[PDB]
Amino acid sequence: SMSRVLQAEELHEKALDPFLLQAEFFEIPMNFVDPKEYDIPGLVRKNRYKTILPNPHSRVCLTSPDPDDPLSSYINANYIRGYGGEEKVYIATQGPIVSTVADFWRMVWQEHTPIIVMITNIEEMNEKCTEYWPEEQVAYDGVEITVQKVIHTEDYRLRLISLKSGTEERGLKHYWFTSWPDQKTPDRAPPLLHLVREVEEAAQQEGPHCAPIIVHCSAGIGRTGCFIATSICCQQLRQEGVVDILKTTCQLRQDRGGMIQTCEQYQFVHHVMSLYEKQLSH
Repeated sequence: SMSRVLQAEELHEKALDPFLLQAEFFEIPMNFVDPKEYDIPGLVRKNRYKTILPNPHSRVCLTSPDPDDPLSSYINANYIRGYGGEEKVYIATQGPIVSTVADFWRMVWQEHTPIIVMITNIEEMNEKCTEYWPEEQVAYDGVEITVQKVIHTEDYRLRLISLKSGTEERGLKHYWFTSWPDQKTPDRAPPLLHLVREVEEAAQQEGPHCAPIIVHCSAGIGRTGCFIATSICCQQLRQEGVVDILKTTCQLRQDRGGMIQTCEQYQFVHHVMSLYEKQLSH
């Protein structure tokens, strides 16, 4: 872990120095997995991008439908540590593809996941995230998924969902964020900060030892890493009076290679934290 602790003043200027940001950012190792770490015929069919693989130490393993088949148990997903190193606060995962939608819902059920955060624009529902929820009701390898209600806000749609399986019913909140920016300029920061704050409140409503929150768009690393890094640093700012975006990004990369994929994404986290520091100081 590298570290660069930013106090208010330094955070605002840092966010506005793209030359220093890219210097810092491209020193951080990607920690991508060697594909020759998964010798598994057909694995590529389960992967949206053939060279974005889950690091093995942190990867989510499915215990269905056949735990004894290494392909049946594979999903492109990693457990992600939260603020302060807490284990399994999030799962970062690719947007499901046609052949992994049942696997995704299998992981939701197996992990008791209470919240999903989807950061894929309405425009990008082609080959970036396969619609994986129903209009009302659907079922996958044992799990009845029902959309009970759709709450529209300015920058996300929240689906309240029930999952029936045998005699168990569970709730699920699906946050579909709709305001991911093309240009990562500061005027695009407030909706992301809003989404982070709403999800944290939802997560705390689950009580002690919240099960993992699933976050995704397409590859499970870039926008996903921004959202988790921003969540982590918001806690850090509230708790410590500083942010350490570099150390947080390093933590994330240890959990899953490529987390926060582009320098524009890295600067955007800085804009968002700069905005929040300002909000807190007034």
